[PDB]
Amino acid sequence: QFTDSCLRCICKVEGCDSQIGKCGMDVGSLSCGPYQIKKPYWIDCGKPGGGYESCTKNKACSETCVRAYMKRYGTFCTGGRTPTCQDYARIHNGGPRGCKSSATVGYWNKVQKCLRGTHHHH
Amino acid sequence: QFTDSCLRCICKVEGCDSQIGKCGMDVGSLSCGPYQIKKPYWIDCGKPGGGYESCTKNKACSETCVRAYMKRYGTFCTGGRTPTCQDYARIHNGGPRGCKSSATVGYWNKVQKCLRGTH
Ligand code: NA
Ligand code: NA
Ligand code: NA
Repeated sequence: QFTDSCLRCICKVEGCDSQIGKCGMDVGSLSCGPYQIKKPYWIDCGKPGGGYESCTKNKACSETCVRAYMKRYGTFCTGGRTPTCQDYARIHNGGPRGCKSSATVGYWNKVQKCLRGTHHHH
Repeated sequence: QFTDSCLRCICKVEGCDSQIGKCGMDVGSLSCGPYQIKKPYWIDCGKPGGGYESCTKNKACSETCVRAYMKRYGTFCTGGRTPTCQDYARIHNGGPRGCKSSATVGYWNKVQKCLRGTH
């Protein structure tokens, strides 16, 4: 399963509560809210809520989206393998192929640091 | 992407190599070859090869057809969402709207068992 702990650590890496209500530009695209979701991701997760920005600025709608995204793409990305949080986090960062991409490994390392509590600061 | 694993499991569910060179009726109309392709599907994939049966009886020409059909119809069927193998398999069985049909759910269940090794 895609667990709440996995989801929370993805949130922390992306910025989480400090980004509620907020958008910025990333690589030419608007990216909004605690999970830093771009419009293609919101389309891919099934367009929850009332619209792109209104959903993705909001924590609850963003979480609905992320969970739907992981259900839709997890086993797709892995090629039928049971996915783990490593897969889900790498999918979040890199898209539906992200679990296989070298581009998402550093992102996973940040999520894993959160999950495993390493070099933790107050 | 439409992957080779997805293509292979579609092939297996349809009968695959046992159907090379063969046609038969399939829910009311002719289907041919390892992927059980009907003539409207062969038109919709761009009429590859020399003709309907001559292409679709053959594994390689059938695969050209299937690959073109998935590219043509995948994101159309999903309404702009990145397609998965579930979408592609369901499009194969049910046409350009197959990814959102009922009627294609049992077909996916069979393909999924192939992909997960359960089956
Ligand atoms: Na934060
Ligand atoms: Na991102
Ligand atoms: Na069929």
